[PDB]
Amino acid sequence: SRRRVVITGMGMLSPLGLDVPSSWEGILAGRSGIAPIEHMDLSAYSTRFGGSVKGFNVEEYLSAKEARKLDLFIQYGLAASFQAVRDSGLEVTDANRERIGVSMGSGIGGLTNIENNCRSLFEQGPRRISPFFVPGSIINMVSGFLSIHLGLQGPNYALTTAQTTGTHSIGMAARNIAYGEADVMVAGGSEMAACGLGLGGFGAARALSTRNDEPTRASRPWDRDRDGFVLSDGSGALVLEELEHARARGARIYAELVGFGMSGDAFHMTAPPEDGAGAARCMKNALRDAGLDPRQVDYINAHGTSTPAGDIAEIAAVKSVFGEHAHALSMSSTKSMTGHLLGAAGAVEAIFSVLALRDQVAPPTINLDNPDEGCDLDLVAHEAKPRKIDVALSNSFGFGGTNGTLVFRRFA
Amino acid sequence: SRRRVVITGMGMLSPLGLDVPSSWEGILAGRSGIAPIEHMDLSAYSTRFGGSVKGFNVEEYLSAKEARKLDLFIQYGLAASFQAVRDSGLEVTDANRERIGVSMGSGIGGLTNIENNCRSLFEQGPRRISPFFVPGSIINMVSGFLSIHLGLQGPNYALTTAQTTGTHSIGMAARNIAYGEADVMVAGGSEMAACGLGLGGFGAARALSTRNDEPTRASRPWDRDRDGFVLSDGSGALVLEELEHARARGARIYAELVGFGMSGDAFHMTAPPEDGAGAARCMKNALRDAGLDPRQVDYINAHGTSTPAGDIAEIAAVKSVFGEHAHALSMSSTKSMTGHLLGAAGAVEAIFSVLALRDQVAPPTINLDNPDEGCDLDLVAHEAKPRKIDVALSNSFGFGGTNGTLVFRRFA
Ligand SMILES: C[C@H]1CCO[C@@H]1C(=O)Nc1cnns1
Repeated sequence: SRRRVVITGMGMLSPLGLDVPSSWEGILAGRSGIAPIEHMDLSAYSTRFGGSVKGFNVEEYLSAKEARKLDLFIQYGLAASFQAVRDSGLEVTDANRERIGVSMGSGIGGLTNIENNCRSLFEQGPRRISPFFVPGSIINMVSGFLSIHLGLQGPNYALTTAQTTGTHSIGMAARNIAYGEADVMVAGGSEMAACGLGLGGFGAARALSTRNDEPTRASRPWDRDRDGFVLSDGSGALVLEELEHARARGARIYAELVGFGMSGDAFHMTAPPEDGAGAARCMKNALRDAGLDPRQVDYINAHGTSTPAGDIAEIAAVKSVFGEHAHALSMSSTKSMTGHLLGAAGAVEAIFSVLALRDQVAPPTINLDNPDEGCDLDLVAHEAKPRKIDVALSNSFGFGGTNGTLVFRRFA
Repeated sequence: SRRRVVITGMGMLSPLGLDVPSSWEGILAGRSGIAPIEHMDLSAYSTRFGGSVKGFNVEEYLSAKEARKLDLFIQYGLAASFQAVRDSGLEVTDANRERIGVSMGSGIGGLTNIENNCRSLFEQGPRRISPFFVPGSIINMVSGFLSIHLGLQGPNYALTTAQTTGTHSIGMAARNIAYGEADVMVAGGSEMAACGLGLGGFGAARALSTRNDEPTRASRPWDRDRDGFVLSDGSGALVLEELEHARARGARIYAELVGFGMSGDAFHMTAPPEDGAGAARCMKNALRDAGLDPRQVDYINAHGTSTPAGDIAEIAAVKSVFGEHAHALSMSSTKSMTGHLLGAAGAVEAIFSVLALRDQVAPPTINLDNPDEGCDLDLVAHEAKPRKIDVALSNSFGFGGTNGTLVFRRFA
């Protein structure tokens, strides 16, 4: 048998806010976090906008000295992680520290740090590379530094599954608890790839919206005028906890994590198949994992990146999985507002899925002015929709055809 | 309920050979794969040698047209995975493709590729970044590309836990099979961090041996004259298989994976604790997971990186875990010959640990001329030691204080 896993703590940096409640306020108001990128000459780039974290103050979390050693993606990961642990009320002791672990991931990791040390290397040679280059850039250092700061001796690892990282991180952390490898996990992801290499690299593949005249309208999932995703920065962290452990200490429980699904498309390196067969197997895997019938699903936080082939694939996959219930559930893309946080996308979207359960509201898909051919589901166009939500899904479909689905249910 | 997991296939690129048997012959004969690096000018660097993969032909596996788009770490990952799958005898069909997944990891991933595209961005501009920069560089694309070429639709993911990556990838893939998430997994890791940023960054931290005048003698685990690790490239892949699934198809079984441990040190970003307390916790978890008396352990493939603090920490951990039996078992570091493959270290060493079981021989620790203070165990100095091996343990320890132990035993 399996132990039940609940959410007792959440943390976030997003383009909408420096914590969960500010971010969630933005989401329910349909506000965009997308804007031209500042303090960076993007003259030579086809995309000049994205979702930046605005007014982040790392000294709320770290000494200036410890922050100087760590890539922005690590700083953002630690910020969400510290918020989430604080939010949980959890007290680490010698009696429980071996039962508390971390799985914070990233899709792309330390590009900004890699960029600046490349500058040093090419200009002045290798003796100007920072001593903290490696440990300050590698993806497992959010898990590493958090475990050191809080004395966490439980399973300590990091996933990197591109745009699926946060969803897989939360899911596999839930498995650790369910099968008794840990009582508590801090799970999620962080990302900061709005450097030249990120904007340039995605730009070279012509994957990015180039709607530079109206950045806030760039991200328009399922709209006929969409022209690729918007690159965004930030982090999500959840405190995952065994139910009896949560009840014994009187924790506030936001919701229950009931289901986790994984699948591989085995199709293309960057493009999903048109019928979304892989996303369909992954959602079916997640519902079977949760012992739920597709009919019980009320809300889906779509991957919904605003790529032509991705958006249409997800519709095909929802209609395939849900049949005559596909129109009854509400499905929205909060990427319409946040843009695509890549490896942190699944983390902040799991948090939005949990908050949809708490507040009984489907977040909007903003900019959905002209649904495309066969995009005829309840996509929650323009404005938030209060409704009954007992069961919420969060999907992530990333490069390499790697898919994740989380299933959350109301707890009472 | 928890299923048993066996090894039915292995594959490798190492500094000692372009497959497993050629690499293993090198291990048993005490041959070094460490040499001055030829693929770049290192005159400005304080370390000018490492374990290069010699004479690698990507056209044994992939079209030149596809290989051109991929970092060497992905090429090396695919080579090893392809070897392991062929070696397994497994045939992928519509009946089983949903039950076969892949977990191939990396510590750093496509650093060469990111550096070269960084040079294009800085010298010319963003218009010269390869359209293949992202899918050709990010860590999850070994798993991605492998699933696309073989049609693997099972769990598809990648770990990045620095020098522990290979051990964690193999352990967590076993858990997937153990718990019914898959019946087959291709798991391990790949690394190619020998670019300017890699040799420069580890150099900046003064973590590397600078024995440039005698590179084959640089890697000297537990030797009093050791001065840091030797940086090495390559890949290890194993096919992990549910036992009854293996029995049902008449698979050749190399050995059984009976134990997996993880722990965090929660000590330091980069230094291990002198007492090996996190390594001891990790091995004890692994031995309890295997249902073993620690006196059943015959052979340990140590992390044994040839750092002053790392090597002594391991002795202390082994003495704390095994007490008087610490004097009866054999422990060696194959990093004495291969150098440190970082994220691939745990993958190649898991394979050496299985071959130690097949051939009943402890590989040597070469260059152990003057064992250091307290390094008084059977460290198999100089020469391979034929001996009874029923149970073999493989340890990895990484930046972030992240620990992994694998336990293998002979299968009857
Ligand atoms: C000893 C190894 C390497 C050369 O031949 C063997 C092999 O498996 N080759 C493969 C090619 N494609 N898939 S496997």
